[PDB]
Amino acid sequence: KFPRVKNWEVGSITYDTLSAQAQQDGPCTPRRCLGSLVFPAPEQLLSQARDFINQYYSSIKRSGSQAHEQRLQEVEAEVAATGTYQLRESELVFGAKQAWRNAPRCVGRIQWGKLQVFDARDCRSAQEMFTYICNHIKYATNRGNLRSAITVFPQRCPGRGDFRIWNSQLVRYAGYRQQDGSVRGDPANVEITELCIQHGWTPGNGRFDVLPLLLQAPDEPPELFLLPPELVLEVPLEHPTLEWFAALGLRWYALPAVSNMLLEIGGLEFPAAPFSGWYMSTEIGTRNLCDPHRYNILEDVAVCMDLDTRTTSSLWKDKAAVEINVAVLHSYQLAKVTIVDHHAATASFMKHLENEQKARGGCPADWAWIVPPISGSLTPVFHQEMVNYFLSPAFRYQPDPW
Amino acid sequence: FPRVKNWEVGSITYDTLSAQAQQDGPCTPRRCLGSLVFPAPEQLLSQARDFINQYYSSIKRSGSQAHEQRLQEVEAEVAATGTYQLRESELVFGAKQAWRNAPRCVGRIQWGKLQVFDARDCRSAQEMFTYICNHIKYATNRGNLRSAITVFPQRCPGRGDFRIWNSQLVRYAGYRQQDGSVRGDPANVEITELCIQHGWTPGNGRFDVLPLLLQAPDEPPELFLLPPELVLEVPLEHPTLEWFAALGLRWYALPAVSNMLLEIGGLEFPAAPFSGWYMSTEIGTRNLCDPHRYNILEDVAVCMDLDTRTTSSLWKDKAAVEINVAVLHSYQLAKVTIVDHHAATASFMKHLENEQKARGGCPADWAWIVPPISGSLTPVFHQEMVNYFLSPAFRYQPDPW
Ligand code: HEM
Ligand code: HEM
Ligand SMILES: Cc1cc(N)nc(COC[C@H]2C[C@H](OCc3cc(C)cc(N)n3)CN2)c1
Ligand SMILES: Cc1cc(N)nc(COC[C@H]2C[C@H](OCc3cc(C)cc(N)n3)CN2)c1
Ligand SMILES: C[C@H](O)[C@H](O)[C@H]1CNc2nc(N)[nH]c(=O)c2N1
Ligand SMILES: C[C@H](O)[C@H](O)[C@H]1CNc2nc(N)[nH]c(=O)c2N1
Ligand SMILES: [Gd]
Ligand SMILES: [Gd]
Ligand SMILES: [Zn+2]
Repeated sequence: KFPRVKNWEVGSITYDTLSAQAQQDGPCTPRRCLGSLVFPAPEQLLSQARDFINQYYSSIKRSGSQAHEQRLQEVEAEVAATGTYQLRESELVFGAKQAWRNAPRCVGRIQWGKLQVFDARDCRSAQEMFTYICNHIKYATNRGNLRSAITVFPQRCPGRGDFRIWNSQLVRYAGYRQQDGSVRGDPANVEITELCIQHGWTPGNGRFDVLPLLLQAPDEPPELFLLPPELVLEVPLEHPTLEWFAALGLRWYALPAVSNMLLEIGGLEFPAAPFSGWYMSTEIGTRNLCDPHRYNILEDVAVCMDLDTRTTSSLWKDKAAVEINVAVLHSYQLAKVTIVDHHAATASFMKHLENEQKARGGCPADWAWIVPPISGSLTPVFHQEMVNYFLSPAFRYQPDPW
Repeated sequence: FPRVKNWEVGSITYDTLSAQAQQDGPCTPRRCLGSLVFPAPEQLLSQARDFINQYYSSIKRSGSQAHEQRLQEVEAEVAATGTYQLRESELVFGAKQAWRNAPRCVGRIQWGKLQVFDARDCRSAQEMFTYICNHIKYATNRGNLRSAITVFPQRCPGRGDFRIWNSQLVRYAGYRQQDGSVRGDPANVEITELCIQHGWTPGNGRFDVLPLLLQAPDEPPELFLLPPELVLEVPLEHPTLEWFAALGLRWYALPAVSNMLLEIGGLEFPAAPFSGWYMSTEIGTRNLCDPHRYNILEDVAVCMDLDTRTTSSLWKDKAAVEINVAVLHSYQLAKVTIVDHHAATASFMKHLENEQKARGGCPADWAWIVPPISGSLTPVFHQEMVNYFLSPAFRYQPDPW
């Protein structure tokens, strides 16, 4: 009845029984698989709330207690009287951690139980959002000894617009579109760059200009806030044996902080809830720096390495990409900023899968996202079959607010 | 119709071909199982008609006299015999379509170029061996590899199937050691032991070519030795690392899959071995570096003087790249056809474009199409794909033992 899941390296087999509890539908059908696609009332709120409250009381081993029953009744009553309900602080903490644990595209989930949760549900203005965000960044960065964290802004509520952070991450480099169609800086950020400019930002003209934040309080247009440079820790990139590499003037920032996803807990929705961890080196060295549609540095690095770029069979692309990844790891370690390589990260994810099989009888995982973008089959996750499904609490994509 | 996006270029297509998917896959709206390796006259006539209609459409003769005549011919045969026979032209079309339809094959730009050998008259395992040797000779062509398939008689009621027991025509022996380890290729321990059970005298090397176990209908399989002159191999050397050659690594020229079933118009061919040429990552990354295959990555890293005591030195990645370099260099030096993963994936992108115009889409399995090293350095990583089953097709089937 349950999907049989094999590891091909070791030959071990498990059944994913957790998948039977999937709470929402994905995009696949028996006729065709769409797994590779990036982006494919009171009664329902009450059912989701009860399920969540049940999750919480199981988690602390107090299922069936007087406390468990009291909370179920209180939530049902609150929904009946007000159309919604409020989480207790302990439930919010549990819910944020479960959403991380449930995230099928995250390879760093061995860390799921260690998350600092900042409660910003009393926030009242964009100015105050900025205060909460600056404190999050300071805490999470911790002078380079990075700590995972999430700040939760007020939930969606009838009669009131949402809190939103327009930027996709708290730290993003500007992308300035040029006349020929080319881009100076990060091509991923052309749209948000133009929005900042539309909203009164005086642009720079470098390749690594840190963008301001556009923060939206309910029923207000977004407001522009500049991050203090002392707050945004960055790492200049150099290579331990290719001395010219430093002359490329590349850098990246310490803190990956996703700020445009929706956090869903017990039927409640938090459209502003930025979360941060630390980088896996391939995100920077392979994707951000080597994607043709990002900084696209591969050929210039290969030429400086004096590789033969005239034919593909010399594997110049592969050689240059490996050395760029070496530079990222070396540079972050030199700067004493937490980073994890893809071998260490995937090994820890295998341990997570093992832990979760025992704890819950399975683990939702998106193979295409878990396997790293270089050296895929050299990592244990390549050889591991995975089952992808949606559990709640969850982090979800949402439409851009403009 | 699914909207399909390329993230490198931002281009969008719609796969209208997927709406024609015959067979169901393993996914449901509740959970995706896309990463898993292995998830009556009336029915036969329905598949036969669909196939005949497909063929006549392909040659621009739908509704012609010839089309209606063929449909009547097939109906009469099934009514009389319970089955039917393909014309040779239909067999060729069907085999090419099965390749074209294979979602896991990155080499499909070549689909229209396939030599089809008709061995449907085959009677004995001895004759099966002769056909197989002729296939190997033609396909190998002194290193200038040519894609080919040999089709043995179709499955029929009250008669056993022809089967090739070996998973490929060329396989290296895997010998179980007393401590439980393997000498040679661990992928082939089972078939090696079966060969031994059937009277093969084993060697004790790391690259011993296995004999063939060939099964004629209702007979036990018979052992056949491939003449060594028929099996082209390439010793591996590296262009700049002079010690690499001393490792004594080698691989064979011809990837020839022999355990899959070919399905065409409801007819089933349980023995229909097919061959092309290698993409270098198959040998250099998977066959030589998989921990459950030859597992030589750390040996190479030792020889390269790499720091194997921290993962962050990326010693694994560096050793793997040089092994792939050695494969490409060695095959090119030996004048044996090979394609690197960059060239192959670029040609596949061209194939997707051709198929969008021709058929309105292309079934493709992303996890298999993206190469096992340097995935995102290839264009296919950034291409969304839709996976579904079309017929004619190559299918997995149970081992005959
Ligand atoms: C602690 C170290 C962490 C590491 C090493 C890590 C690693 C990763 C990586 C490599 C990705 C793929 C990102 C991409 O390719 O764009 C990812 C995605 C993701 N991570 Fe983690 N992560 C960490 C912490 C966290 C935390 C603290 C959370 C939430 C509380 C989280 C939730 C997610 C989610 C929801 C995604 C999917 C994002 C998307 O779909 O665009 N991660 N993570
Ligand atoms: C001509 C050059 C060819 C190249 C470069 C090529 C490339 C590949 C590669 C890299 C794979 C993945 C195999 C693996 O990872 O084990 C594959 C699979 C496959 N190929 Fe092709 N191929 C070629 C020719 C052919 C031909 C002639 C046929 C059939 C007529 C074919 C049918 C298939 C099928 C059915 C699979 C899936 C096998 C499976 O599921 O195990 N290929 N091909
Ligand atoms: C928490 C965390 C830790 C860590 N090591 N890495 C991350 C990176 O997450 C970045 C997430 C955000 C984008 O998703 C949204 C998005 C938007 C667009 C326009 C394209 C796209 N592919 N994806 C891509 N990956 C997040
Ligand atoms: C025709 C052809 C051309 C080319 N370049 N490469 C090939 C390689 O096909 C080899 C086939 C044998 C395995 O069959 C699937 C399989 C079988 C088994 C027992 C395990 C596994 N993980 N995967 C994987 N691909 C075939
Ligand atoms: C089309 C394909 O799904 C897309 O390129 C995915 C592939 N896997 C990925 N995996 C991760 N971790 N991050 C990504 O952005 C992507 N992109
Ligand atoms: C579990 C996973 O599906 C399995 O390891 C797949 C991944 N992708 C692959 N891709 C190819 N081309 N060949 C393979 O054998 C595999 N193995
Ligand atoms: Gd140097
Ligand atoms: Gd030495
Ligand atoms: Zn699927």
